[PDB]
Amino acid sequence: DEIVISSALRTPIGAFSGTLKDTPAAALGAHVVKTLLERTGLAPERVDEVVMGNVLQAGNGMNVARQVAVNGGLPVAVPAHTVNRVCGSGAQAVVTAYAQIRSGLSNLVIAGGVENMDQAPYLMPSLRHGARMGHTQALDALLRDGLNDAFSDQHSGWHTEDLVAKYEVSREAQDRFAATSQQRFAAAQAAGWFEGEIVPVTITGETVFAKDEANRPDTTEAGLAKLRPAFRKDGTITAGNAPGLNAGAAAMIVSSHATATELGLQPQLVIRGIGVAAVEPGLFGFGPVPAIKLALAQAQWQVQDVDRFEVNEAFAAVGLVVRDELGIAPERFNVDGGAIAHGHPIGATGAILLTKVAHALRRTSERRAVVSLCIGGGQGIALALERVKL
Amino acid sequence: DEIVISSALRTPIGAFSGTLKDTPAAALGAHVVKTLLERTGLAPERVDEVVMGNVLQAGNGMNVARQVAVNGGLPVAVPAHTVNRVCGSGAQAVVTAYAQIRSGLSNLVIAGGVENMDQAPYLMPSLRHGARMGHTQALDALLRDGLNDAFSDQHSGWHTEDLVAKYEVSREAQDRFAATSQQRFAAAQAAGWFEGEIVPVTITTETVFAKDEANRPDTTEAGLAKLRPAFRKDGTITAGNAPGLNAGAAAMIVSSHATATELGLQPQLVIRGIGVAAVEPGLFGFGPVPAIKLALAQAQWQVQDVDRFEVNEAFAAVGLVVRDELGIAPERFNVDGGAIAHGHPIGATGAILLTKVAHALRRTSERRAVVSLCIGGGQGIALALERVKLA
Amino acid sequence: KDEIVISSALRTPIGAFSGTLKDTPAAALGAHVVKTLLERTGLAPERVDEVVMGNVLQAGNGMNVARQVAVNGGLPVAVPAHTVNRVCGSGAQAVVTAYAQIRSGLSNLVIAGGVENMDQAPYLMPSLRHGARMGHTQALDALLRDGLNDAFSDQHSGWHTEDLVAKYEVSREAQDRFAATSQQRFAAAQAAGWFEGEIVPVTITTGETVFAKDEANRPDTTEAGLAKLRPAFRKDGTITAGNAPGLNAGAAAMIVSSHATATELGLQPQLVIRGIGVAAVEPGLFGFGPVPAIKLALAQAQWQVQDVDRFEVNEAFAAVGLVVRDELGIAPERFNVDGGAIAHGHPIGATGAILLTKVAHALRRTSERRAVVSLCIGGGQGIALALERVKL
Amino acid sequence: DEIVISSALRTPIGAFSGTLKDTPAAALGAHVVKTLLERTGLAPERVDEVVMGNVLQAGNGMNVARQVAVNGGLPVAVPAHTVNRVCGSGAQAVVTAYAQIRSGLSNLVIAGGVENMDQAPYLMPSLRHGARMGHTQALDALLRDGLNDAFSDQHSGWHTEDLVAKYEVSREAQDRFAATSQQRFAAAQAAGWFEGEIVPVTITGETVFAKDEANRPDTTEAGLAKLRPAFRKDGTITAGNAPGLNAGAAAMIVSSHATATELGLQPQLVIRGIGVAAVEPGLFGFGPVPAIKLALAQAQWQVQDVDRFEVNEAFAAVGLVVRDELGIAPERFNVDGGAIAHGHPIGATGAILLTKVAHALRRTSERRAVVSLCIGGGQGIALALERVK
Ligand SMILES: C=CC#CC#C/C=C/C[C@@H](O)[C@@H](O)CCCCC(=O)O
Ligand SMILES: C=CC#CC#C/C=C/C[C@@H](O)[C@@H](O)CCCCC(=O)O
Ligand SMILES: C=CC#CC#C/C=C/C[C@@H](O)[C@@H](O)CCCCC(=O)O
Ligand SMILES: C=CC#CC#C/C=C/C[C@@H](O)[C@@H](O)CCCCC(=O)O
Repeated sequence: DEIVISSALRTPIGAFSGTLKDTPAAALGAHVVKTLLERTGLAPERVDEVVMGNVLQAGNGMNVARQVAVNGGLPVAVPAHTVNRVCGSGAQAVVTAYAQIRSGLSNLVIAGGVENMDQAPYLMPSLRHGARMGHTQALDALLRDGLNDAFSDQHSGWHTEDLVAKYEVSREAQDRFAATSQQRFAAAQAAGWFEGEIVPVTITGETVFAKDEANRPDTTEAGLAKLRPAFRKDGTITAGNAPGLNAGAAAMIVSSHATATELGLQPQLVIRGIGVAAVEPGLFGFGPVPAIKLALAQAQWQVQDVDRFEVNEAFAAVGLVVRDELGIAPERFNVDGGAIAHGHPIGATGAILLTKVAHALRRTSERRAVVSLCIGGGQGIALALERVKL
Repeated sequence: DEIVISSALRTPIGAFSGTLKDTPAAALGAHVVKTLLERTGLAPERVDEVVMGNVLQAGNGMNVARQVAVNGGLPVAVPAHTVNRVCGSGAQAVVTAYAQIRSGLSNLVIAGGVENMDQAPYLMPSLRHGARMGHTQALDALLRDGLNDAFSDQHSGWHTEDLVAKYEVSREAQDRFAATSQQRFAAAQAAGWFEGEIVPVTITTETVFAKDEANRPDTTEAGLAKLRPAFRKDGTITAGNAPGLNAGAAAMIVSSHATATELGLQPQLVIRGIGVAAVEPGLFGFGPVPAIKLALAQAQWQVQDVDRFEVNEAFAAVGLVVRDELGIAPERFNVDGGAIAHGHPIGATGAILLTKVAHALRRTSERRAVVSLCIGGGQGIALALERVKLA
Repeated sequence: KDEIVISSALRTPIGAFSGTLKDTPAAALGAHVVKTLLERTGLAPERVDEVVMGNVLQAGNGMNVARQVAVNGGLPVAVPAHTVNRVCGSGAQAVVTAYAQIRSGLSNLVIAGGVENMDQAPYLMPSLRHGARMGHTQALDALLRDGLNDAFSDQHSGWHTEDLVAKYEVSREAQDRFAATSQQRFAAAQAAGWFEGEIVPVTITTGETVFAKDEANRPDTTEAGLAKLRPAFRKDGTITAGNAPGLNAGAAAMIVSSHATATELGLQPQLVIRGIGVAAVEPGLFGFGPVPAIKLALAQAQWQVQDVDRFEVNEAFAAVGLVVRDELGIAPERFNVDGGAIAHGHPIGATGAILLTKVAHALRRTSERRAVVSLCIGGGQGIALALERVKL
Repeated sequence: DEIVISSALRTPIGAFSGTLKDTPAAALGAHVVKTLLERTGLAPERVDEVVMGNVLQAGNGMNVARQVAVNGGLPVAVPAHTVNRVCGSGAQAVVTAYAQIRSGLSNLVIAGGVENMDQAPYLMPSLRHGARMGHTQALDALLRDGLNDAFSDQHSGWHTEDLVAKYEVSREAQDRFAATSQQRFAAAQAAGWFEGEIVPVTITGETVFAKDEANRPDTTEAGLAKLRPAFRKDGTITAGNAPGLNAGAAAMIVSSHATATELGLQPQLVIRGIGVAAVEPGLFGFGPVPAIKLALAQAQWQVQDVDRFEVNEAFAAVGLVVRDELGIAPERFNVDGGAIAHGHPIGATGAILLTKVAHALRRTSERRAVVSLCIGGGQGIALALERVK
């Protein structure tokens, strides 16, 4: 009755206005699901549900998860639903799957997340019943539904300056963390460490998109020191110590260990612990701390027991606060780099981080990992994960 | 370890361009949650999660469920997430809660759904990177993300004409079903049968909105026969045998029976069975049939054992196909009327139907009910529900 | 006999903002006036050399509003047409344009007027062609961007008029008195039937409604009620929704020709154009524009202010009426005698043609001999015509 | 009492999404007016009026002509108004000036036209009072207010296929006319023949925009034969035998000959005749024919007396129909190329064609020219023009 992750796969991550700008989030997910089914040879009839994270659902059409399922080639008999816990959404899909299997509602779920920030439409709140007289606003949905706090209407980056102030996170420390994320990601990418987990996407000439494109390998802390604050005049957060506005998808099979063995799957990770926590919306970057403590308590693990922490780099400041609050060794925190380098396709990111850890533990023979994401609105999600031997 | 529903409550349902047109879906949910907490006296710290259904999330701001939780007065320590299984979303929130409790992730969840179709914005897909030259479309989000099939871009009502054709559902039968829904709802409303489940909403313009406003009590099958088809030239589906574009919210506590007793709650329903099924998108109206069979199989019930079926009236045609395919007695199908009368606020409707059944079984002493909804894209959700006696 | 005359001046009633004409394009209002003008005059359509129409909010009205007015008005496709824009002066400019075409030998007979429908002005999306890229973007109300906001400052005409108020020491109390008097004079004139002769009713299909009476006026207006209103354009201002006109819709048109041409074709001339003035001033003091324009028109006519029976000066704001009246020393009883735009409305591009129409009919009724029509113009201009009644 | 054109000047013409895409039409006009005043040394107080053509007025702000005048450095005492006779607008501004001078309203007018088709906004007709339910359209103003017929809502190019059908204008003839326009324009441009009339524009790095950019010198009849019809499935009109969606401005001084001499101006052209005509909207391409006949009748000229015709290339098909109906020698029709090559910035084009002819007659010592434009909605405008020594 161990719940395991099998066949975790992801697209490469697109840059803002980059290679995936014309490819809907649901099409990215459908491509990963189609590929997962063809590579595993899993009988499509054994899929009980598709669960997908997606934050910017505006204009994506009815129920993104059902589009991912049907356009991914699954039989129309497979149900599907879409979950939204903001940046946690792609990890939430896997927690949702775990709950459905443990509760007896499902035996096997395809879970993941999708996002395409270019494909987020503009919103016209006054178009239905009229603006009447005077200028009116068209809202960028990626700000209104994705990155701005629902209570303040301030950017997540504006709020994170209060986390920076509270934990005395220097500009210099943020830029060092960001430069290190770029350097670690570039070295891992050059070593071929992401080839196994990436499903190339054909863009119609045809272009094969096979490599993460959002990263800047030549980044130095000295170069980052030159950038202007992006969110407050006297701020520390810049375009260089924050991730971009990215596109991508990831998906994986969630089942009991027995079900995976029965159907000839090769489990990658066992879910040993799950944590979901919430904090003040204004201090959302702290969310992973209580979430990780809950996941570690379920797994009966100490911080010192964990080979690697994979914590989303929503901002360098959030990575530093979570790492230092929990006393995690810098060499065991975002070992192969994070979202500052590869990008943060909101609803997909949690599924991407699970995918990275599945493949990294197999490569390194590391035994124990934690995946965690901070969540706009003041939440955190964490999974404690153990490598399954072949 | 029985999973029970306590303190199910709902707003009245707003008409399109009606009383709730300026009240965001998240504010409707927050109002229900705030009221549920004050009436139950439930310690807010005992709420482990808020799960809310919402289909038209466009322009509602970051994570509707978290807005419902925080604006409902729950501590910032209570996590929240939003689910979307289209018309099933408000029932899905309760299934999600059940799964979290049975799997040990949660002990007590506030679950429900919210929708406001007036508040759905228009979408401009070409505004980010430009239309360049030539006219461009601004899409109505309630069609693009709610009512149009994602595969065909045809209205759910257009697709339902193929269900009508396949099951030979006459225009006359659809209009009789619709007139009966209006008549049953009007009589139940006049008897005061919805007063207990409704939390009035104060609209500052202040006026108190306390009564469902979308229904048409004077409806007759003869009157409905005069209406033009809404979705196809040779169609049977009209504005009169389909629900409106409505607004509302509903929420309830989901917990083990033991947890409910421990915290001084009065359980209304025990969840005896859950069914989630999927079919051809083009025949989505059939979805409740396999879903109901799954829920009844988990409950070890036969159709004839059930006191009332509460099946969403997405169209009169869908109600008739589901009722007649399962051989349900017409007097036990949507007993107090359905969405044709009271409205279909998409993401809230499943939570509203659970709320109606919770209060109807208490009033009637009926023991066994099924709530089911068809789902755009070809799905169905069903819960088999048993009345819990007063302690 | 080579004197230039106005014949058969006619107008629609003026619609309120979000009122009876909200679904009727400006070009359709003009077409309706032209159709009626042709049937009442019996003018052979082939004798029309050109149609000139004022229109300020051209956005979304389709190619060349004047040509739509002409063709939809039932004129042969052989009749040329063009649209002029001198903002609030546009409807009077069309008549000056006609005068210049006739005096220069380009035309013998012109149908001139103006059209506007402020409800029908669309919103503009400047960022939709090439994209907003990231972050919120503005949809502009065209009636502000192209009609009422100054092109240099982007401030409302009403914001700028507060500087005219300061310079000419125009009290809030004086503005509210002027506004109350405009409402009272217009309501009395309307009730007496004094606008029935000049108005062409419009049938609106909804059932059908016959729109036959100006609807934008507020006869119950009091100085006490006006004193309670908040300043509309500056927090410590004097200009309010009550001492300014609305956002209105309407059309007017008339025949311009030599007196000899009018007689030849069996038309009944109403007015002789005795003088024309077009002037410009500081954009921020545009309300003063009529003063130099009126002086130019009076100089051409060889008239003194005291020779003029009535001044018809557009009430863009009560403040503008007061400045023009008091600067020229005009008797209050001879200034906007039958009320003005504060009461009946200001359908921008039509207003100048409406004021010429009002004066044509008022001089006939009263046997007054001499009038001046003048309008202030956003961007700092003024237009004026000195007009003499033609005897029958 | 001869009415003359002096100091005709223009910007280079921008391509669609090209160098002028961020520069408002009124700013292009202001730049030409500022340069005209510096070069002539004309006392700004001697300008009685500014008249500007502009067709896509949507979003340009209150009264484009007044913005051109004030931003061009004219005193606030100079009145200004904007005219719209669609593609004829830039020539109409000069006719308007002529009428104001002959009627005694004005002694000296700055007249011209401005257009920037990139800068034309999208329109939302349903945003004021609401779309209520169901998808709604955002209209491209350049189609709604500029290029689509107001009666049919069909593109001018769609209507011109009926002119093509009526006059049996072959695809091959249209592509030959278009290739010849490109070849003639490229050769004239390379010879420096447009340098005198062009006022360069600096766009902020900086771009110094000094040369027309919309033309395609490598155009061949063989290449044009490969293009798909743009307006009808079995049509003849393509992106290659029609002009683009362009930006530019032109302006000139209009006055009596005596006034020009008095103020030390150098007259370029005398207006000898003016024609304004109208036809069935769908066959608007024919409009120049009756308009040219009116202008020639006022000038007491025959077609054979005219050294060059400058007729707007709204479509190759329109140029061919006008040329062949009037029996004009192909070597005397759009001699230095036309809008297919250099572009058609709607409201400016008529003023641009007057500017081209002013400078071409000075260079060639040709005596007599006609400028004419077809006009959407079924109109035509023509001026008969004589070189001043
Ligand atoms: C749900 C928790 C969260 C979050 C987040 C985040 C951070 C996004 C970074 C962005 O705001 C900007 O830095 C992107 C700058 C865009 C630069 C560009 O134009 O591509
Ligand atoms: C997710 C499954 C589903 C569904 C559904 C549905 C039915 C919606 C009915 C409405 O589309 C129609 O009644 C149109 C409403 C007309 C009201 C109006 O025009 O104001
Ligand atoms: C060309 C020169 C000029 C001018 C002018 C003007 C009009 C000012 C009044 C308007 O701006 C506003 O008061 C209209 C108020 C609208 C309120 C409403 O109808 O809801
Ligand atoms: C007022 C009379 C007229 C006219 C006209 C015209 C012709 C317009 C040509 C354009 O429609 C064509 O260039 C098609 C536009 C191609 C757009 C592009 O460059 O992508």
